[PDB]
Amino acid sequence: RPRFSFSIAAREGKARTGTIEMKRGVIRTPAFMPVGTAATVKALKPETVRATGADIILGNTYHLMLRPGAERIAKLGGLHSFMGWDRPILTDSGGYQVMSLSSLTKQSEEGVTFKSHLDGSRHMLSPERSIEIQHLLGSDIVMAFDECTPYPATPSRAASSMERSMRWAKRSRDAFDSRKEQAENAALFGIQQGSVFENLRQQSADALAEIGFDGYAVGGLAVGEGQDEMFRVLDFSVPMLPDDKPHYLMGVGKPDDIVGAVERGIDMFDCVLPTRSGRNGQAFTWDGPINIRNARFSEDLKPLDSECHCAVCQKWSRAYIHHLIRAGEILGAMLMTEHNIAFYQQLMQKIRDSISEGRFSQFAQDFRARYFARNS
RNA sequence: AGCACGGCUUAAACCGUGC
Ligand SMILES: Nc1nc2cc[nH]c2c(=O)[nH]1
Ligand SMILES: [Zn+2]
Repeated sequence: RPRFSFSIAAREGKARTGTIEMKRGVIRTPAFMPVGTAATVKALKPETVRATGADIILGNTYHLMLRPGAERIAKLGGLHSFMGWDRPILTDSGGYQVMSLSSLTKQSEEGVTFKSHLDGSRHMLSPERSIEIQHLLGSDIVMAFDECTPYPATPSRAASSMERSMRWAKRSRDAFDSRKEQAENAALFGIQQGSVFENLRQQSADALAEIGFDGYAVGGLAVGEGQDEMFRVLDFSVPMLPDDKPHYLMGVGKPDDIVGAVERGIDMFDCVLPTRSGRNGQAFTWDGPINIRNARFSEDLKPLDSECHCAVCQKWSRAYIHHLIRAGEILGAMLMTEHNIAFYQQLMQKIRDSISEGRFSQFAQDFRARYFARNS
């Protein structure tokens, strides 16, 4: 079985569908990877996650590092064994926390010093350390250590941040390659930065391509610049990346975001939207989002979504789920999440099939229509 | 507490607005 083999089977405009073959499994693309930060996809058993259609879930480096600890998971047999998910797992470097936890952070050329957001203890997360942790966890797709540049950002900050990241990228590549045990079984992705300035984006892309990575991700987006700006940056950023390699857009969920991103060449997505919203009561459907807490659902026997093939939608009504979330019942979170994730998978199935039939561009158009119409 | 809603792009079974 191959280590990492990306193959495009169909194309349409910038969009394309295919698969990534890895030792632990195959990953159909475009793909959506559910987020399982602390060694768990919130409120779901691994089998449930797999049931929705996911081929790969994602774990977080910074968080697992703190709890239950990298070395400890390594000792317990690795992340896969630990949480009960044997298919490929992608671990994020922690470069996202560098931003979301800025307040508790202290940056330096060596790496970023984090103050445990739960222990107060100090921790040095350098490119090398980030890669060692990912090795200890035994992830299949390793992410380079980077700094998800905050937004807005002056061309100056965005440039220094990006350049330090590219240097961090090289260090990551070296850390990865130092362990043959790792380099022979995992895959390494680099992350492109540069905020919303294309000259910077190009520059970052070139550094990345020079070092050489199994896959290239685009970071720094969906961080407050809005969909218009995002799609605009993607317009020129994705083409700067190696066409024969997979393109990964980090932290991007929200039905229409994904569809547009795919129209621009993205192959992979990861986002907390479906799981967090599921927990808060927000369900995603072919007719836009719907807040199940709303009064109009107290006696609505219909399922969350009319088309949805998901297990929740085959059995329970909006009325039951309404009651649940309102009551504070955990089953409520469970049901909501399973649905949002199966829907995200069904949406990905659709996006893949349309590209195969050469009628994706259309599918996108019909999608927004119905979605933004909100007749659920 | 509760009600009517909103937000969410893992320090979030959360946070906010109005009664
Ligand atoms: N490492 C990393 N993770 C994420 C997640 C979302 N955006 C980013 C990013 O720019 N870098
Ligand atoms: Zn469903």
